Amino acid sequence: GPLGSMSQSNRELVVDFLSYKLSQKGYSWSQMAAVKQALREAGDEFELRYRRAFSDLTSQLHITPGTAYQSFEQVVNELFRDGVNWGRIVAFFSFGGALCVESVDKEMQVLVSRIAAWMATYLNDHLEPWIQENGGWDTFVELYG
Amino acid sequence: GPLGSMSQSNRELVVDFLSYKLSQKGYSWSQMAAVKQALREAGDEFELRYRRAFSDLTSQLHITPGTAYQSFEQVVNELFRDGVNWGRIVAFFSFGGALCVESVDKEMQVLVSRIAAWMATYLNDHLEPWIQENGGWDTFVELYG
Ligand SMILES: O=C(NCc1ccccc1)c1csc(N/N=C2\CCCc3ccc(-c4ccc(OCCc5ccccc5)c(C(=O)O)n4)cc32)n1
Ligand SMILES: O=C(NCc1ccccc1)c1csc(N/N=C2\CCCc3ccc(-c4ccc(OCCc5ccccc5)c(C(=O)O)n4)cc32)n1
Repeated sequence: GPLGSMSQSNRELVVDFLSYKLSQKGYSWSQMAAVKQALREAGDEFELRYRRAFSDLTSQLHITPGTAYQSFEQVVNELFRDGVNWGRIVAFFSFGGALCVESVDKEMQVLVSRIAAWMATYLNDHLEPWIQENGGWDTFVELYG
Repeated sequence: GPLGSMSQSNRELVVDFLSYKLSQKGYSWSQMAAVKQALREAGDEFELRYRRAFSDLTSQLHITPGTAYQSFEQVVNELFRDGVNWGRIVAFFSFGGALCVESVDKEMQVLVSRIAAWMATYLNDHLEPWIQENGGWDTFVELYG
């Protein structure tokens, strides 16, 4: 009977579950599975204890369906003005999470896919060079896993 | 500089983090993000309290690099002999998790991708019809989320 793109969804569900079960037994599906878990935990710790010290970077953006990457990029550049470090990379993820929650709060969940694409562009273009210079994602997992 | 398939990895990392942050605020990235979290929790509860009651279905398989889907399918059919229900679908995921841990235990992590593909095939072919008949994944999330 008619399955649709649920077939691809079912493949990703299996991978998610198996990744979780391996991690519980001290194994890892992949480097990126280990990074996902370390980043979830690092973000929670940043938001709990450290984010209150900083100005609210989200006050700088009012994302609308007309907002372009360039506006996001100029604001995120403020986090990295005085250099990239792992803590500012964790703050960048937290920031994007807060933009997404704020967008859903304003009944504009349609913008979340845009914010995700912008974050991926900025990560690939601005941060991946520093990450590769500084021991790659394995170093992040060593520090925050 | 040279990025490679890390660009696609970086897109999936962003989605994973944003999904987590939305879920903490009572929002959801997607139906499948909600299913992933409910299935992780359902699997843990099955394994903690209910799996010990059943015979060890993994004793039925000795997966090698020569093992074919047909061998997996005949053993998983035993879980569903007396019908599909949500509990047996949770047990199917737990089963696959246990096969993966056992494969890594035997220094054959190369087989985990195979087990994942077999699980996706069996889910799409044998279980998705029942799932769609029984209110789809939303019903599962309602019961286990
Ligand atoms: O999510 C955000 N705002 C929304 C919000 C949420 C709740 C309540 C109100 C508003 C958010 C994320 S961000 C931010 N502003 N941060 C700025 C302002 C612009 C300039 C700036 C410049 C440097 C840094 C920064 C950030 C993190 C830093 O380190 C984190 C260390 C750590 C890692 C892992 C776990 C815990 C702690 C550092 C640093 O020490 O260098 N420096 C931060 C901002 N706002
Ligand atoms: O992972 C497994 N084995 C490896 C293992 C792990 C640890 C230790 C030793 C071996 C495993 C997963 S499975 C299984 N065997 N299960 C079988 C044997 C074959 C026949 C069979 C036939 C029906 C069912 C079954 C399974 C689940 C069931 O419901 C679960 C309800 C629930 C849901 C969500 C959270 C908690 C509980 C039911 C049922 O009540 O109908 N029936 C189960 C097996 N083995």
